[PDB]
Amino acid sequence: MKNAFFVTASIACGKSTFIEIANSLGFKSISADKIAHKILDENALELEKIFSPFSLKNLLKKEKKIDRKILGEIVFNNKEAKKILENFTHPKIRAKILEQMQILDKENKAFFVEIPLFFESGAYENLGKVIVIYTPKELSLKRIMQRDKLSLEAAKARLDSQIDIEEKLKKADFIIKNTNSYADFRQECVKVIQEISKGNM
Amino acid sequence: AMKNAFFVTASIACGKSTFIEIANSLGFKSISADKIAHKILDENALELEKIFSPFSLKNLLKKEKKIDRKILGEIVFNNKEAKKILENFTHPKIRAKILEQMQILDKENKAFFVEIPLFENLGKVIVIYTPKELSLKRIMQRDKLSLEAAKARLDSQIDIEEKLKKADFIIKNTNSYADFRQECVKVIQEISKG
Amino acid sequence: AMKNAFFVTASIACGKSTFIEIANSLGFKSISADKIAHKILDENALELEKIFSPFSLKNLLKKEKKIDRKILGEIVFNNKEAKKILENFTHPKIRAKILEQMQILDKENKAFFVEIPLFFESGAYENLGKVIVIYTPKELSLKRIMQRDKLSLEAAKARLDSQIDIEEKLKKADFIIKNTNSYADFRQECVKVIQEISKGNM
Amino acid sequence: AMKNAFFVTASIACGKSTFIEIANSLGFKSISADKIAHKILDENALELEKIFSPFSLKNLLKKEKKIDRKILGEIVFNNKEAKKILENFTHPKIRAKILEQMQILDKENKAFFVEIPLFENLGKVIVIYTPKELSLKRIMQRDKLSLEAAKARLDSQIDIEEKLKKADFIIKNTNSYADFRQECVKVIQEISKG
Repeated sequence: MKNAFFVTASIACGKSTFIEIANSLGFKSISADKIAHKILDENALELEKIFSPFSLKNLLKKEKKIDRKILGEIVFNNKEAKKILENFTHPKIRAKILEQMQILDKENKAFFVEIPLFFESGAYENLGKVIVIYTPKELSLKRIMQRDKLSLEAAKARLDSQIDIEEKLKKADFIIKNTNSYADFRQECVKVIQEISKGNM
Repeated sequence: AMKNAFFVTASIACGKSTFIEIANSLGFKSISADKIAHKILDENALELEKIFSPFSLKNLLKKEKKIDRKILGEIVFNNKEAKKILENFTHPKIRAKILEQMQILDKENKAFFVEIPLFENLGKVIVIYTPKELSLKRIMQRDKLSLEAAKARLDSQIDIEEKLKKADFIIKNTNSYADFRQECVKVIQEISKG
Repeated sequence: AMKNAFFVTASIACGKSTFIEIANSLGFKSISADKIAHKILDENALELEKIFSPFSLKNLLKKEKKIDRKILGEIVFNNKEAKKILENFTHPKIRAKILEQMQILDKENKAFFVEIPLFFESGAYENLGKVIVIYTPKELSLKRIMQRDKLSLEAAKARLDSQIDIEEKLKKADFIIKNTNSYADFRQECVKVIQEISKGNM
Repeated sequence: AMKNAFFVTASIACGKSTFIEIANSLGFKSISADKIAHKILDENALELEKIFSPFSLKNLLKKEKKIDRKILGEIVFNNKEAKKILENFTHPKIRAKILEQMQILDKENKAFFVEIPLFENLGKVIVIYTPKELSLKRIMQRDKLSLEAAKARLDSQIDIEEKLKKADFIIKNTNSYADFRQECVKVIQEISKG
């Protein structure tokens, strides 16, 4: 598809701000996150059957709404549980996303799919062009311990993620740098959408 | 080995917990991997807020610096990197905590029971056993599951069968609950004389 | 992207090599993924010695800028860090050399076959061309594997898991050649498909 | 739990082997993860050929029904599935033998050294330390590695650094070999009485 523009981001707030802006300028946005969530609610009753032997704490919260707090404990506690939920959810997530992305490509106006950087349900780099809002960060262990004031284990944790973020840029189509002030980052999203808006991208 | 340590594994969840509750009610101490993990997350709540606050636009602390396990589960759900980053931070701490806790209890010269993490030469083994045709087809059609989901479940079933081999005690989690309950006490009684 | 490219992969090794023996005889070009892979280790023999020598007291280099593949495999089997480095070292080199030799034969405008191990690593090759899986169905029953194949629980588990994974991989094949019956019958089928391809009919 | 168990881990491989050699010459036994694994492979050669014969046209067994470890690396190299199957089958048996062995030597009431597997609240920790500017940038240029490769290396470096915190013996891997050796012997004498 041709009007498909994923928007993902090294920091979660970049993701959303660009989405706030594209919206006002008369463009439409799908939220991969809202979709995934929607999935868990529509299959409540099968989810309870599948996951209930894993706990005594009931999975259904009310009238066919799934207890997410409980489900996330179950998968965190239980590697079998974790693989079953993954495989149960991937096809459904993939399928819904891909459904709505054909609803709008045909509508022939550029559209944006807002999606977390390491979202699992497929390899979406095929479907459209990817926009990654990247904030480059220090990859030095010591400087993060001193900066954000952390133990080694927590700095390890933070550093491994920033290193894994930078790798993902090899998969991007458009990178918007986000190293300067809020209002300044803002205009750059504005500029980009415009270029998309006249077939320049 | 480690003298008084007993690991409990069950085919179904509610077997385990029935055993461990009964053992508790008869004065025996137990360690819960799930509960260890839970305290680890609160014990590290602030660290986690900084590691994981760029992933979401929601506050990861709920009130009085405790961690929101709803939100952490959301940030983690369907995210390869957040799963990995959390696992790698927490799993080490969980392992150590367990081992630390095993050693203490062992020094009290009374049998105690460790619920094996679902994230052993070290002690003796009790498996709470519920027979099952170890069959991918049965699992798929009974439980209504895909191919790879069923294999996850099947591999857990095979893991228990493996343990049946050198189990020091096997407790059949039969169709009669009340029976199975008294199958537990007799084991615990036999454990207590040694 | 390439029209003349066919991946040949198999649920068991002889399935793949027979379809290739027959494809060659019928005059079509094949490249081997594992051969290309093996040659990457030798072309980068000096750099690998530097990177991996700190994991062993032994020598990686066997003779004249050649890699002792026995030792290197012991290193990566014994060391998680070595394994990841090797994977990241080789993957892009394998990927560009495979994609080097497939753009040669695609413009050469005759059908060709990339022999490849079913779970090969160095990229997602499904998007480059068409995938031919030679499949031999199996009973996904633990107990029937211990009997027939005379194995312990543990080894049966391994065998069963791999079979399950194999079936998973078909969800991404374009063309599945069954392989349940005799040798002879399997060979005929290869020829029927290679022909159907030969006409550009497939 | 095991009073006599000492775990050795080093920043570079040769620090670890020097120290173990010196400890072996002074009469202290040692457990090699790498050797245990080696023995598991030969122990299970028959089953391994049956698991792995569908991956390769080659013979996986040598004369004297020994495993062919060249051929098994060829089948596993760049094959995600063969790796997983091999790791899943062997790793448990390796871990069990490590502990089975640890427990036997600890009954001899003599200090012994466990070479930590590179594929620890059960004993004491000896870290054989070679300081390093724990920087990804330095690792990529000093070692000629890409982003993810240097990451794997860096991560290993941080794991050594995590164990500096509570280690019982830290031995600097100086720039003199000779003295580093002397650093080893004092430690081992230190350990020999207490």
